[PDB]
Amino acid sequence: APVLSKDVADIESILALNPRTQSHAALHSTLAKKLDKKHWKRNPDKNCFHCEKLENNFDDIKHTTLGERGALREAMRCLKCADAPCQKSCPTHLDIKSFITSISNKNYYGAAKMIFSDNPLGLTCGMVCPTSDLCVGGCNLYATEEGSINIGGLQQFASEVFKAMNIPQIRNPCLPSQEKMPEAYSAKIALLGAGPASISCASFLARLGYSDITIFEKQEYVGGLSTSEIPQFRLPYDVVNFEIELMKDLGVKIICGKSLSENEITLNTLKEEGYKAAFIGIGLPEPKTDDIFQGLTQDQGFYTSKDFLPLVAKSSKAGMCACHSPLPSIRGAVIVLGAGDTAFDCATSALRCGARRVFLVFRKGFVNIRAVPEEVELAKEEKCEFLPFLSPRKVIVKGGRIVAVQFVRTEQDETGKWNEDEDQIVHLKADVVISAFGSVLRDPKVKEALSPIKFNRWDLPEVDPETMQTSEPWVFAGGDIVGMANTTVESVNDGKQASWYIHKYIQAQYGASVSAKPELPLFYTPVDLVDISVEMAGLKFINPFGLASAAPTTSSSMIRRAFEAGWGFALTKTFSLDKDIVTNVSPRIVRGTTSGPMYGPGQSSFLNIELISEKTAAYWCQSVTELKADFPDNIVIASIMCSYNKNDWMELSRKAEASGADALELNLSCPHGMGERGMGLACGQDPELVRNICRWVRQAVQIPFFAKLTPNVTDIVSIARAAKEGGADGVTATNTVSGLMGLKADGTPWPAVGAGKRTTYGGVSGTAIRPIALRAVTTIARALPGFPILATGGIDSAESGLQFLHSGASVLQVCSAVQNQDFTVIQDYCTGLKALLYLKSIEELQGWDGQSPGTESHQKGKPVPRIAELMGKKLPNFGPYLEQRKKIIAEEKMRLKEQERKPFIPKKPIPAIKDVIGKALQYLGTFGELSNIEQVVAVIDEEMCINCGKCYMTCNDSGYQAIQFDPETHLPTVTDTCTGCTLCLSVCPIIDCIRMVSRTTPYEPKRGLPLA
Amino acid sequence: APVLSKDVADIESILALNPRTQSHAALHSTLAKKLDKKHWKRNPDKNCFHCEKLENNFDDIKHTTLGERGALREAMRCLKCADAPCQKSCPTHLDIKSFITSISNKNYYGAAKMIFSDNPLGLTCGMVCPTSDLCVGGCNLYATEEGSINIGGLQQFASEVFKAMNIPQIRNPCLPSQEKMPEAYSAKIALLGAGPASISCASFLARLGYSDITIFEKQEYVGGLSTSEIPQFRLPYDVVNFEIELMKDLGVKIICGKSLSENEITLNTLKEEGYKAAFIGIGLPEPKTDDIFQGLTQDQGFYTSKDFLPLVAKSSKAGMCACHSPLPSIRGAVIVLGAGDTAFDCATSALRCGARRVFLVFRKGFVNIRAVPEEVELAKEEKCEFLPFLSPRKVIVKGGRIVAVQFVRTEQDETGKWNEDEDQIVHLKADVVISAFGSVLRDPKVKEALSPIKFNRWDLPEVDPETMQTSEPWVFAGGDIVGMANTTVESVNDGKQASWYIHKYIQAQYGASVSAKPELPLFYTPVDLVDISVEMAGLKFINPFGLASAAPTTSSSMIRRAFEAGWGFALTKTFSLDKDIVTNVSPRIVRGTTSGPMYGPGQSSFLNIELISEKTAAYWCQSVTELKADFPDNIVIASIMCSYNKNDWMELSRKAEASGADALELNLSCPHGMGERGMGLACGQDPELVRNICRWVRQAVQIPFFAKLTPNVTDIVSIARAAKEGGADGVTATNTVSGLMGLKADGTPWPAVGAGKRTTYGGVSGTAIRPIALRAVTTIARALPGFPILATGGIDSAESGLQFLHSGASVLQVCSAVQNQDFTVIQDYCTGLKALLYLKSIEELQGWDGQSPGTESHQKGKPVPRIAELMGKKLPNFGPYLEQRKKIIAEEKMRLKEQNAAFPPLERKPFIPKKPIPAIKDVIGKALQYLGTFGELSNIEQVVAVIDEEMCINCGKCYMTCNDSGYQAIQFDPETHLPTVTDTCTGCTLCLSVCPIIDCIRMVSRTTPYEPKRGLPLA
Ligand code: SF4
Repeated sequence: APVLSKDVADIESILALNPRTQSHAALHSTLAKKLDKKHWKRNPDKNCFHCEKLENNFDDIKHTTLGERGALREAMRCLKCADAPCQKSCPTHLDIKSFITSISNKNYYGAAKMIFSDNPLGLTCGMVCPTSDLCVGGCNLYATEEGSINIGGLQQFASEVFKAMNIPQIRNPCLPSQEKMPEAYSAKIALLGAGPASISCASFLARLGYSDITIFEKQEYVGGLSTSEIPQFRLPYDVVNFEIELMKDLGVKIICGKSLSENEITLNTLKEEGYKAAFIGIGLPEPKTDDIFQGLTQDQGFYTSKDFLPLVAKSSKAGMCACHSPLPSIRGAVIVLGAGDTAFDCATSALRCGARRVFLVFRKGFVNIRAVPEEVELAKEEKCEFLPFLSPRKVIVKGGRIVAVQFVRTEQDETGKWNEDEDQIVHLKADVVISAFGSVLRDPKVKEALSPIKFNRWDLPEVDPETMQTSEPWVFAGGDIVGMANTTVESVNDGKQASWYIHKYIQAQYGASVSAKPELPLFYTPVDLVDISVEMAGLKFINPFGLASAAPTTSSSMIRRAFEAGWGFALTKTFSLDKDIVTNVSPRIVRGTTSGPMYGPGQSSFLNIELISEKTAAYWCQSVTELKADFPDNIVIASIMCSYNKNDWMELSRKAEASGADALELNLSCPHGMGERGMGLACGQDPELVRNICRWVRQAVQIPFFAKLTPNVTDIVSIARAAKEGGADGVTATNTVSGLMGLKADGTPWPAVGAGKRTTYGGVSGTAIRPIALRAVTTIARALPGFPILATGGIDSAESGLQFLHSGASVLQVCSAVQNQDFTVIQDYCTGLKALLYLKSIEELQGWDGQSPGTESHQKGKPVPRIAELMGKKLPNFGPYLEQRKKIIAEEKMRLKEQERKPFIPKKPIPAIKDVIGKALQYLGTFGELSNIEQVVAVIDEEMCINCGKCYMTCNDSGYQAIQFDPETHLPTVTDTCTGCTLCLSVCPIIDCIRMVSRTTPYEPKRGLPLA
Repeated sequence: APVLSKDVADIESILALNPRTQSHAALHSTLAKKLDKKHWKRNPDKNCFHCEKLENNFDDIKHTTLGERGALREAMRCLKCADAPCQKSCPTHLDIKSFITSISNKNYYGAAKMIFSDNPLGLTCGMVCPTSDLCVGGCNLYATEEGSINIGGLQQFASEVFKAMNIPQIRNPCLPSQEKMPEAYSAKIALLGAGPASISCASFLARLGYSDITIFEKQEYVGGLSTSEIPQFRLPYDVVNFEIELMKDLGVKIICGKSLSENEITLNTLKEEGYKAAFIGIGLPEPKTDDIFQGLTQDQGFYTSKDFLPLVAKSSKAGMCACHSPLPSIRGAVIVLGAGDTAFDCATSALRCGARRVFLVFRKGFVNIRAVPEEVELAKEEKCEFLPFLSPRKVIVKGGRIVAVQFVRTEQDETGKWNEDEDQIVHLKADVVISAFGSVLRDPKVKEALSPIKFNRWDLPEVDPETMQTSEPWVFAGGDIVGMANTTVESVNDGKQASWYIHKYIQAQYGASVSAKPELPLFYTPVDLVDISVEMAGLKFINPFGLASAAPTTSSSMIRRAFEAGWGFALTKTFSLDKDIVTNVSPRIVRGTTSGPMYGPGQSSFLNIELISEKTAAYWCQSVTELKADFPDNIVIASIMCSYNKNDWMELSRKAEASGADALELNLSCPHGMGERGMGLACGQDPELVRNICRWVRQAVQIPFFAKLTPNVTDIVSIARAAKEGGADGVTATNTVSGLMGLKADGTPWPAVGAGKRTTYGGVSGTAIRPIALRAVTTIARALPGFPILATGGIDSAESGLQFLHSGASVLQVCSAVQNQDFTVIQDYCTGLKALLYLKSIEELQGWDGQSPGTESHQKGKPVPRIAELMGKKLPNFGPYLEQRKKIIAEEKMRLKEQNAAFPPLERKPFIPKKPIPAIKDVIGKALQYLGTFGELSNIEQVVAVIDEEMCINCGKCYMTCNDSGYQAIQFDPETHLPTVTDTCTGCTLCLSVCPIIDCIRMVSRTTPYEPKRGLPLA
């Protein structure tokens, strides 16, 4: 027989690139290396002076954009800090900790809800906020080598997913009905300008219940600068439209073609028409001009940022204007005057118009550029040239068009004063000139319409910085027009701030007062109306999430705070009779080593050698009475433990019952410590003992009680059944897994107690034991149908919680997830579960896995271009191949240059918790019930691949050597020797890059040698 | 009574900053926000035009420097790619995949060994390589939002730890003894210039066995440009000294004060003195000059990069020159001409000398700067000004001092040609001028000493690009002198490339030939001599690592490659008699969800519903015969399974024994599939059945055999004991844990088989089950002392392997770690175990935890300054506090400058084992002494948490865990965000467990009387 233990020529060939440790140092001349380097190049070449062509290319260029894979990693990395400095550094005070936590838990709805609650333009800001100067600038992770969290990108991702869900906004469900609202709320309100500031202000007013809000916009388009000037390649117009419609869901009206101006709309005309309040958010409508450009027109090649950017926007933003205008024909050398952030958008936009070269010329130095670094970077990588210390003086015109610009050198002296030497003239060539000197409010017709409000020295309407109120009580202003805000988020905040005092003003005009403490409503949608209550063993839970008997329930004061946060129920730490009082050792709770040396947020497990509660039964019983008195709707379950003694169990259970506990939990599963005292596992591993203890309790009390089972047994069903036979109303599955978390290199354990550095087997908790808990819950559910199960073991999100519900559990206990964070996670779990149930009724989102959209082919989270000349060309994203892709993409843009949002409606009833419990059991069975004829094979999407070769290595040393890994393109190809083991898909770093599909060829197992 | 379920005022107060979900939108005016922002500011202010004072500040400014915490995260993130593009993009071809894998496995020694094997200046390069234009430029992770891997920083970290280990280099232990080396190896070899190129060349020649190698260096210092010009704030001189000493460990000699010149050393004098070969690595010793600077001196304020940088270096690098060197007094405006990478080091160095302002003036545009971006950024963040399109023409001097420089405008025409308008003159003020136009070789006395080698039109010695050989057969050249290399790493490669052909040349001169395939030796140290063999049940294992019976052993051809890679032993996939032939389903192996939505490298677990081998017993038995025939020293264990039938077990075991297997493994633990056919989990949970099966096998065969136990039982010791009573020679602990990995939101499972999307309980493997496996191994070891244990369950490194050895196991089976990577991990496991055993004999490194140094107070991996005026000042690293810290640090630098206290020497000495290196047999079971009952633990030796404020990153996680999961014992300052553990601490240890900074929080003995809180008094 051939040499069986040896690879034939063909396999040896397929394994050519499989890693093998070298026995000697490598030998490759410096010349050979220089010639080989360019083939694998991924990033920009520092020696390349050009860059691809960007004409008519408006694809997203943001470095912060994230796909799901990337967002999940970055969200998990976030420390989710207390009193977070990032939130303090956010103009709209977004609870960054909460929304990022929701993202890491895959609860995109909850994340978006939190974002929009404080920022009505959440998506826009996620995309355009100059974070390095705001939230990200204060991020604690800046103190790590990996750096600060990409907050903007994460905000953008959650908001994008929400937008894709097509869920509308609704008024707070707690507000009185429309007709029951006081008369004051029907007061006519007017807002001028449809920009971030007015959109924000009108949104909050609408949240408060005002039913007659109207925004008067001068232009035919809405959104202000977010629409008219911010480039499409930074902020898609589609985003603006999304946020505008969300506002309209609250009844806000918008009327375009209406301007604030003398003989148009004025404060007087509004007052005479009955309007009770007005908000001014018209921004700075005019370009800051300069003498030297007088008479210059566009025909000659001159523009101000106010002239240029809107032209590019109208041409590149579909939906902005009814008319499809041409892209400004910019050819030759372009000069952008100024170093502000607007100048850089002019420079980058110029390139899209066909500019051959773009020069940014400013009167100060490089160090004086005050534009956000991230913005400056975009212009720099697109090869814009920078010319410092030059002040414009003349725009030389010859032939009816600009041919150059004359400058004069500038310089700083000692005192730090700037001088411009008039003798040193500079001649710069240029076919087009764009001034980006800023914007202002000059139009006398407009200023006049604001009479008689007071203006300050800046020639801008004066307002109280806290109330946003002008000299005229009923008139407020905010945004660019006030001159303080420098960003979209600050403008949104101005409108937000104003909304509260406009509310206060209006209510007072009707003789009504408002709360002393500001109460702007949060953001709501129909998802928030979803009922997640559940009944079990005769008990009613407002939600299925509760605190397990553990460290988070060390004290009853903590349970009170958990209930105040919103937890449906809670277990007391396990307590006992005075004679069984315990004393803990220290250290006793350590982090898991189950997922490597990863510290901080999201520990994959914990190990503890803690005993039951150190507090007395008297303390616990009095505490339960207090808790039930103050929180009658929150379920309190008393966890108790006794040795194998009938009188003790009856005494303690009755004492607990008399205190008012809704139910009891019998701790028959402590994996350490209590066992030596004749309790815990010893009693919980023997069906007979479990049965008798339950009988003793059943006979002692009338309230329901549940037996908490240990997973450390051969057959957990036998003890679950014993509990049922004994009279238990259900079982809690499960307690911690017995284990040893590890040793230091010197052999000592952790935890290590005392000078002797001793330890004992502890209990493992967390996500690392979830597979064990899920198996336990499902086996019990299948064996004892209908028998109440309280799940516990690795529940850290609505998503994982739903898994246990589907597995047969009715309620969900949590410990480790709280130890990893805090009690506020309940907000995430509830909004998350509501969203998951809501989405099950949306027919158009059935291709989604929970809150996750179906993964689309992408690279760096950005969708891959669907150009015919690119598909199936084996062009990886590196080296000469990358160069070809760019050439094809640019070509496509030139070719293209040559050529309604509706909410989804539930088409079926939203399921209730009772409708989903146990629905997964139908898929579970024996191995024999699985089909061995319906085989699958792996198929790789070459467009999503990042060429790492992990699929290849896993199949080579852990599989069937079925993958070909190209030595030039580093692209893998699954051949037909694939057996569908699925390991390659399991190790792939790109989510859904590899998928398992039905095998079309006949499957035949490899026997190595024929059978007889 | 008081309301027990309520927090008293004091606690409510301590909980002030504890997170609580808001019921309404927040309200904070834009003005209020603007005023609050600066208090929490971490990064540079885009509105601030001046960077803190840097006079005499030579602290590390590299953004790529990593501490252990950061290195482990970045190493774990690396994809560890096949045929890695980063390696292809590295001039020395470092096996980046391997060394980063070693780092993620905490095997810093193995990482360093791999690095130095291909690059003798591994640490230097890690710190200075312009990676964006090299290795990192080709990193696949560039295609992800998080970006490319910080390869240089990881290389630097591993190399730094190795440096701290103070382990010397030794010649390959396989080379013949010195006296038995052929005469050819005693040939006198000479190298000119002690720079990267010569150091590399001499190192490899020494590795090959040459015993008479001498480097002649012109200056009194060694290291070349790494020493004389690269700033101390980018490359500490002691890094250079470290690498020089490693080279000297191989006998290489260095003689300073000897120059290659017409007056001293020439090719002719060397030839007449008997030298058989020479390597020229003198670089480009002279500055590129320009007529307009004729006559200008330092006194007036003029310097070339060649004049300036060496002065700053001699003054800031302790150990470079023994004499005292005054820091160049540079005050006023400084002009650096040029935009090359040297210009930027001149600019940043000028600031350290006292420059008030530094301007970089270049004749082309910003887009034309060809210096690596990372270098440009350093100058930019330190506020250096940039002036483009300006070409120097005249230097104005008054009072014997420079006062200005005259330039002329430049620009490109439509043809791409550069022009300089002579009419547009520019007057720029300046007190100091530094030209950084490059370097060259012009000295006729030096060029003459190279006669008669041929020079090319670049006026540089001509060499064959592949052999590095000049027109004179015995003379080779490399590095800057050749004009191709632009980096330290390329210069190192030039010397590396030349060493092989110099070797070939010399051998040929003695009538000997060399292998057709280049065989430059790897890097070796005494650690490599450590014996990691072990004996168990009469079997001899060359190393304790082996492949578990699993996917990695699906085919015997895979086992062959694993043995070729170096694995000590391997198990065949479990096989059975023909009548019990199985057929797998698909999908059947999925990634674990045990550590969240983290994909790619290092999955924390896998779940499988795979059955035993689909290949026949005939295939397996023939395969074992073949494997044992070709690898007699590698242990092969045949895994077999039968239903509860005596004849079957005896038939199969005998068939396996006859094939030549060293031993057998009885699979009595498959947690799924086989149970239905009456095997695996069925028979392995009952002590009686286990005992009988072992008895049947014991009487059927004579070779040793082990029972593979399942962890899915109440008492694993009962099964293990049953196996021992049945005659088993040992047990394998353990097989996979029974579980369900999860469901999709629609309720369907994964894996899901068929259109019905069905599944069944599978087996969990990987690090997620290690706690269960460790417990199993320790409990069996304590109950049955001396009984052989083969460990399996989450072993993915030498470190984790050592934990199982310490727990009682003799050998280590691996599966998931290979599924997560490949067979080469064996190299990491072996070097790692050798290092861990070696370190146990080094007395001066007892404060280390294995290969991990004790954690020093740091921020971003950089040691915190020990200035008195900073300690205990509650100055966090943000906002106005950060401003204060910088002010204090700058003052300290000025204070240290006034001292002119000639820097202390530098004597590097190797640590010597002061006790025998333990063998595997000496560590087995050594951890059992610390294990016991809960009652054996002391409840009087309590501890409390103590936080090092200097390492804290102010996240408040310790605060939040103690609040909602602890005892509300931590105060979190609302202004500094600094936590303080109070006396109410109970030492639960949760805060330390969730802290993101390794060792920021430590548990220390409680000094106050500990008293449990009862809530209510006892009666
Ligand atoms: S050891 Fe425990 S009681 Fe002490 S400050 Fe840390 S979480 Fe709180």
